[PDB]
Amino acid sequence: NSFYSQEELKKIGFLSVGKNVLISKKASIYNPGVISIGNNVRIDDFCILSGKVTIGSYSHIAAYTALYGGEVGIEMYDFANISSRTIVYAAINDFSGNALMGPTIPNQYKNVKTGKVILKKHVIIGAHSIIFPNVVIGEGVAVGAMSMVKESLDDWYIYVGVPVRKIKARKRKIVELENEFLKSMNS
Amino acid sequence: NSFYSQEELKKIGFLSVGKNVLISKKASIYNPGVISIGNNVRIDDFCILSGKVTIGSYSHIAAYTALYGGEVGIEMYDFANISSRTIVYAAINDFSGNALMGPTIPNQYKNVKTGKVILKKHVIIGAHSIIFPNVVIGEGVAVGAMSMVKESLDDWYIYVGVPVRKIKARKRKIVELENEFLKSM
Amino acid sequence: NSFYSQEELKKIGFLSVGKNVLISKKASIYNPGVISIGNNVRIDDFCILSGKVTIGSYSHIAAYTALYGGEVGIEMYDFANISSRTIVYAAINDFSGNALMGPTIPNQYKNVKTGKVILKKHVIIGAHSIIFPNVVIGEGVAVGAMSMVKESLDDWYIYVGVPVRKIKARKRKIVELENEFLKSM
Ligand SMILES: CC(C)(COP(=O)(O)OP(=O)(O)OC[C@H]1O[C@@H](n2cnc3c(N)ncnc32)[C@H](O)[C@@H]1OP(=O)(O)O)[C@@H](O)C(=O)NCCC(=O)NCCS
Ligand SMILES: CC(C)(COP(=O)(O)OP(=O)(O)OC[C@H]1O[C@@H](n2cnc3c(N)ncnc32)[C@H](O)[C@@H]1OP(=O)(O)O)[C@@H](O)C(=O)NCCC(=O)NCCS
Ligand SMILES: CC(C)(COP(=O)(O)OP(=O)(O)OC[C@H]1O[C@@H](n2cnc3c(N)ncnc32)[C@H](O)[C@@H]1OP(=O)(O)O)[C@@H](O)C(=O)NCCC(=O)NCCS
Ligand SMILES: Cc1cn([C@H]2C[C@H](O)[C@@H](COP(=O)(O)OP(=O)(O)O)O2)c(=O)[nH]c1=O
Ligand SMILES: Cc1cn([C@H]2C[C@H](O)[C@@H](COP(=O)(O)OP(=O)(O)O)O2)c(=O)[nH]c1=O
Ligand SMILES: Cc1cn([C@H]2C[C@H](O)[C@@H](COP(=O)(O)OP(=O)(O)O)O2)c(=O)[nH]c1=O
Ligand SMILES: [Cl-]
Repeated sequence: NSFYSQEELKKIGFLSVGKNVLISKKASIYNPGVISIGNNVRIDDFCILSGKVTIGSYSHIAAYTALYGGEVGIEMYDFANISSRTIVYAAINDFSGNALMGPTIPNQYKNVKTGKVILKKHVIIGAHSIIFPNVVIGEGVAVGAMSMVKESLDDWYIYVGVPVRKIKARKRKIVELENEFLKSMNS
Repeated sequence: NSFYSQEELKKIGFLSVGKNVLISKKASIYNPGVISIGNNVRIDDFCILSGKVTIGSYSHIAAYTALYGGEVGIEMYDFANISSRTIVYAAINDFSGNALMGPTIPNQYKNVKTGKVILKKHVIIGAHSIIFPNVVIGEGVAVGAMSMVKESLDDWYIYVGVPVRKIKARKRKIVELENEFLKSM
Repeated sequence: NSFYSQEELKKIGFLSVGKNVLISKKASIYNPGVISIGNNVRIDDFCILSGKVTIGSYSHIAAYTALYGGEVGIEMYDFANISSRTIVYAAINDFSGNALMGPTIPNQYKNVKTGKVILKKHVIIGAHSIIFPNVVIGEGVAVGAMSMVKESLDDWYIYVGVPVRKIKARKRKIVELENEFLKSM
C-alpha cells in the first residue's frame, strides 16, 4: 500500500482529519487548510483534492478522482463514495463563446459558473463520471459509470448517461443496513 | 523514459516476470506477489495493478490503465493490448440500494459481485473503456474507445457503445501476421 | 502547488518555452527537445506530453491530459485550452484486424494511422475527450465533455457525442474579448 502514516498526516495540515483516514502518498492535496475529513476514509492514488472540500465518514474516493472545490466547495455526507476517474467541479468556465477561458486569463473577461456541489448520504458515483457545479446529488442516488451530471438529482434514484436520465428507483435497504452497522458499533 | 532497469524489476518480486518488460516507475503495483508477466510487455505511467493479474506476452497496457484483479484475477493472453485510461474490474459493489458500499465497510453488509476477467489473444481494448467482472473477451475482439462491457464477448467482432453492441466482424489477417512474425525469430 | 520554478524549466531542455509557464512536477515530459511552449501556459498533475508538441500562449492543459505528439506532432494555437483527462493522439494503430498492434511489435506488421493534429485559436476541449490523428479542430470550436473526434471540425461550432456531432454555433464574442484583453496589455 501507499498511504500516509498518522505521523505523516497530522503534518499535512488539514482543517480537520478524523481517524482511520487512509490517503495515498501519490494523491495531490492542494490547500488542505480548507479541507475537512471525517473517519474511515480512503483516498487512492492520483486523486487531486483542491480548494474547499468536506468529506464525512465511510467514504472511498477511488483512484484518479479530482475534486475541485475552488471556493464554494464540495461536500460529501456520510456513506457517499466516488468511483475511479471521476471529476467533480465546483466551478467551470462558460463554453458558449461569451467568455475567454481558464487560469491563464483575468477574471473580468470570463464568465465562471460556480456553485456548491453536494453529495448526500449513500450517494454512489460510478466510474469515469462528471459532476458539474451547483448540483445537489440527492440522498441515495446512484449514478452510473460514464455519467455526466449538470443538474440536481432527486433522492433515491438511479441515473445513467450523458447527460444522465432517471432510469429507476434506488432501493432503501441500504438505510436498514446503515442502522445495523452503527449498532454493531454500539454495545 | 521512465522504466525500471531489469535489475530493479527483480526487486519487485512478481510471481514471475519475463524478458524485455518495461514498466514505468510511475505505475503503482500492489501485491506483486500474485502478478505474473510474460515477455515483451510495456506498462506506462500512472497505471495501477492490484491483486491478481496475469499478463502473457506482446502486450502493452497504456498510461492510466487500472487493473483491479482482486482475488479472482484478470488474465490477458498473448498479443492482447489495452489503451489508455481503461479500468478492468474483477470485483464491483452492488449499486441497487440493496447493499452498503466499498472498502470502508464489513463484508456482511455488502453484496460484492466477483468473477474472473479474461482477454484472449489479440484482444484490443480502446481508450477510456471499462470492463466489469466475469467477462470473457473472445479472441480477436476489438472494443471501441469509451465503451463499457458487462457481458462476455463473441470472438473476432468489433464492439462499441455504453454498454457495447456488436457492430461488425473483425478481419483475421492478423492470424497470418502472427504466424509470419513468429516465424522470423 | 506542484510547479517547476522558472529555474528548473530551463534545465528541462524544451525546444522553446516562454514566460509565466507553470508545469506540474507531477507531469511526465518525454523528448522535451521537440516540445515548445509560448507564454502563460499551465500544465497540471499527471499530464503526459510525449514526442512532438507545440503549444502557443494562454493555454491550460488540465490534469491527466495525454498528448502523444509522435513524430508528426500536435500543435495548439493561442487561447486553446484542454480540459482534464483528455487524450490527443497524433498516431494510432489500426483496429480492423489487418495489423498487429502497439510498441511491443515491429513496424512492418502494423498499420499505423498518423497525421498532425491542430487545435486552432480559442478551441476548448471538454473533459474526458479523445482526439484522433490527422484532424484540425476549427478556430473557435468547443467540444463537449466525453466526446470523441475522428475528423476535422468546422470553425465556430459546439460539437458533442461519440463521435461528435454539431449541435450549435459557438458565439464569436470571444474575439472581441481577445482584442480587448490584448489592447489592455
Ligand atoms: C448503472 C448500473 C448500476 C445499472 O445497471 P443495471 O441496474 O444492471 O441496469 P441495466 O444494465 O439493465 O440497464 C438499464 C438501462 O440503462 C442503460 N445503462 C446501464 N448502465 C449504463 C451506463 N453506465 N451508461 C448509460 N446507460 C446505461 C442500459 O442500456 C439499459 O438501457 P435500456 O433499458 O434503455 O435498454 C450499471 O450499468 C453501472 O453503470 N455500474 C457502474 C459500476 C461502477 O462504476 N463501479 C465501480 C466499482 S465499485
Ligand atoms: C471502434 C472503431 C475502430 C470503430 O470505427 P470504424 O471501424 O472506423 O467504423 P465507423 O467509424 O464507421 O463506425 C460505425 C458505427 O459505430 C459508431 N462508433 C464508432 N466508434 C464508436 C465508439 N467508440 N463508441 C460508440 N460508437 C462508435 C459510429 O457512430 C457508427 O455508428 P452508426 O452505425 O450508428 O453510424 C473506432 O471508432 C474506435 O473506437 N477506435 C478506438 C481507438 C483507440 O482507442 N485507440 C488507442 C490508440 S492505439
Ligand atoms: C457541451 C456543453 C457546453 C453543452 O451545454 P449546453 O450548451 O448547455 O447544451 P444543452 O445541455 O442544452 O444540450 C444540447 C444537446 O446536447 C446534448 N449534450 C450536451 N452536452 C453533451 C455531451 N457532453 N455529450 C453528449 N451530448 C451532450 C444534450 O443532451 C442536448 O441534446 P438534445 O438537443 O438532443 O436534447 C456542455 O454540455 C459540456 O459538455 N460541457 C463540458 C464542460 C467541461 O468539460 N469542463 C471542464 C472544466 S472548465
Ligand atoms: C487501488 C489502491 C490500492 N492500494 C493498496 C491498499 C490495499 O490494501 C491494496 C488492495 O487494493 P484495492 O484494489 O483497493 O483492494 P480492496 O478493494 O481489497 O481494498 O492495495 C493503494 O495503496 N492505493 C491504491 O490506490
Ligand atoms: C507514454 C510513455 C512514454 N515513455 C517513454 C518511453 C517511450 O519509448 C517514449 C515514447 O513513448 P510514446 O510517446 O507512447 O511513443 P510510442 O507510441 O512510439 O511508444 O517515451 C515513458 O517512459 N512512459 C510513458 O508513460
Ligand atoms: C489541479 C492542480 C492544482 N495545482 C495547484 C496550483 C493552483 O494554484 C491550485 C489550485 O488550482 P485550481 O483548483 O485549478 O483553481 P484556480 O484556477 O482557482 O487556481 O493548486 C497544481 O499545482 N497542480 C495541479 O494539477
Ligand atoms: Cl485518468
